[PDB]
Amino acid sequence: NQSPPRFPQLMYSLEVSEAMRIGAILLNLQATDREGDPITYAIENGDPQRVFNLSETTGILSLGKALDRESTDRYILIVTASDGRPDGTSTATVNIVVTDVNDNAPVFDPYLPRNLSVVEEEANAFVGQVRATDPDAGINGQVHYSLGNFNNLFRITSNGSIYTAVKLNREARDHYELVVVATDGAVHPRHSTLTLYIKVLDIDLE
Ligand SMILES: [Ca+2]
Ligand SMILES: [Ca+2]
Ligand SMILES: [K+]
Repeated sequence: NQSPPRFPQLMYSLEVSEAMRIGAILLNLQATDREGDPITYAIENGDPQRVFNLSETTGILSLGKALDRESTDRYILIVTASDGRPDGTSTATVNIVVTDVNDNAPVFDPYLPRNLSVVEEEANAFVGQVRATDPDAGINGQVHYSLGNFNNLFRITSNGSIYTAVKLNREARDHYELVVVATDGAVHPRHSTLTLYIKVLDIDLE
């Protein structure tokens, strides 16, 4: 009497870049009915924000809306092809994985202190620590710290910790508006900057 239409594979897998263009063709999951019927394809579940379009007649699966892997990096679509009959409808499952692009700069924790203090006449003295984070993946969110001024006076480490490079002298200067630069280790790198306000104190004798 009846066989339902059969998808080639009963489970698909697929990478898509988050930068992929709207309208781009992602997968061809057309089935065939052995008694030549017309077939109707629909995404039953797995795509609540309607990111993907699955042609009702063709079978083609394209991208409908823009992706972002910082919001969603994975989808599990439940697709169906049906012929019309009471139970002439079959189910496959597409498994989609979104891959990274470096579309995000480091961002400094706004809650850590900016106003810092270090004693004078002391070198390799701990001034304080900053931190910045990047939501991108792998090297695209590895953050490298550097100083944008006073490089002869202060050094900064990979863990964000800042030190005096040399004995400072309050009488020479007591405030420093230091600048820190967080940069991601991506091939096409992005960065941001934070100004600190460092104050010099003195040992109390002379
Ligand atoms: Ca980044
Ligand atoms: Ca990204
Ligand atoms: K993104």
